[PDB]
Amino acid sequence: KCSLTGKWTNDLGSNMTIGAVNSRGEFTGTYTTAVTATSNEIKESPLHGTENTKRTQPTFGFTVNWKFSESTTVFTGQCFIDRNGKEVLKTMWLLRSSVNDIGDDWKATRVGINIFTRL
Amino acid sequence: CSLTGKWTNDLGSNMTIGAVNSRGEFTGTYTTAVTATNEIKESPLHGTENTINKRTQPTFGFTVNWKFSESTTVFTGQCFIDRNGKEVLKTMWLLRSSVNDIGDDWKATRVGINIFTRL
Amino acid sequence: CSLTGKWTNDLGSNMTIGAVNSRGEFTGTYTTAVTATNEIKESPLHGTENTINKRTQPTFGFTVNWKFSESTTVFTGQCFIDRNGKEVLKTMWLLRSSVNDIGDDWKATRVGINIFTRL
Amino acid sequence: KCSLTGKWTNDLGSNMTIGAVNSRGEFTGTYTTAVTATSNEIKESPLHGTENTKRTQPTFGFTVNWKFSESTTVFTGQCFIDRNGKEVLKTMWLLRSSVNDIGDDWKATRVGINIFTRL
Repeated sequence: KCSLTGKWTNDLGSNMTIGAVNSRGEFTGTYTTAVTATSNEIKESPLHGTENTKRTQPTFGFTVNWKFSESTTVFTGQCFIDRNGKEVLKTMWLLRSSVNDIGDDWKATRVGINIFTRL
Repeated sequence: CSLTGKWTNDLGSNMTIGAVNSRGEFTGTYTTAVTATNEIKESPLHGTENTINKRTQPTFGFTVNWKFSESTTVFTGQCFIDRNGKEVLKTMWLLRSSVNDIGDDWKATRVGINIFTRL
Repeated sequence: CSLTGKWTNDLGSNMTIGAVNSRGEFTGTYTTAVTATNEIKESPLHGTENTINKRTQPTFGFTVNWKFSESTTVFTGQCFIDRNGKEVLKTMWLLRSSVNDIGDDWKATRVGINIFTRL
Repeated sequence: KCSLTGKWTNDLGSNMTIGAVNSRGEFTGTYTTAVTATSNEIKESPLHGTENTKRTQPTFGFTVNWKFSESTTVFTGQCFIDRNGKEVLKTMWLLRSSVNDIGDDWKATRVGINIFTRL
């Protein structure tokens, strides 16, 4: 029992809202980040993702298409039943900044973790 | 530069992305040539291209849901136009493996790079 | 804040760094509590703290050479001073596995996070 | 036969010079980067690392303590005999930028690849 639908808050402070997961595992939702590496308005954004499909703790993966910037973030993790019986999503992401030349690409990728809980 | 078409990366793996809808969203299929070794196979991958500020070289992020075995991959990158007037997808990914328990999570994620071109 | 002392991270693993020489360099031992599963064990790790601009919270980078099995790890992070006036090592790492051939390289690196404190 | 000593050039354009590797696998050298994510003088710097120790293609790991900035980079990879009989070092690195608060840590880590050859 680890539905992906719902509202979740992360260690960095953000909030993530996911909808009803279908049969092929997909889903959609909004993701208000609580942190920014830019100078723009922290404006909400939609995230698209899929979750494997029969174990209780399935690994998923989604893309959050930010609205206030030319960037994308990709999280990938697994739904765990944190010992007592509370769900906990541990994930990792790659923050893709945008450049102008096919040269300054390396300085474009950032990596970090993120633990989500049911806010 | 658009993620519509048949793409092959540097590992020998192909991938086709059908039409990138109004909003951003897009679908396709992925045929890898490697693995952590069951059988190779296609799987469905869905993504999203970042429109905002109507570029020609935007960042994108798609999730490949490996059917065989409980994996996922996520690719994050930018649609380029390398100086040969051709196209080039420069991206890094994260391969999440399904792990037995919450406390064996530290070892589930793998990081690497891939570069898709056209065929 | 200095990398001198006995440190334990969030995985149950300890680590001790002897004296950080004039230049930067420093040595120590690492005792993990996990693995990709031979036996657990200590191994020697050497690092380097970045002096330039004489800070108190500088970045560092040390390489743990896993003797048992042909691995490596590398940790990159910053010596912090979290608001409890205590210390905190916030770092991410890369675990490289020895692979049979050049063309099976894409799957050798793993990415994750660790946070060492004091004892 | 894959000695680590010597001068190597990387895909990004940089040059790396490594010295004599000892018995415990360690080594030292300079590393002139050919790219910078800052506004400083691209000034040379020393890198410290170790290499496992009996296979022909051993995996290593080193830290490059940059001189023109409060930062550290950590590479980790493996020495491969590129088919014909030329050595080739494939590696990955984590570029650790420095922050001021134990909060803005996530925006601090960058990841990317790097292939070295005997310039």
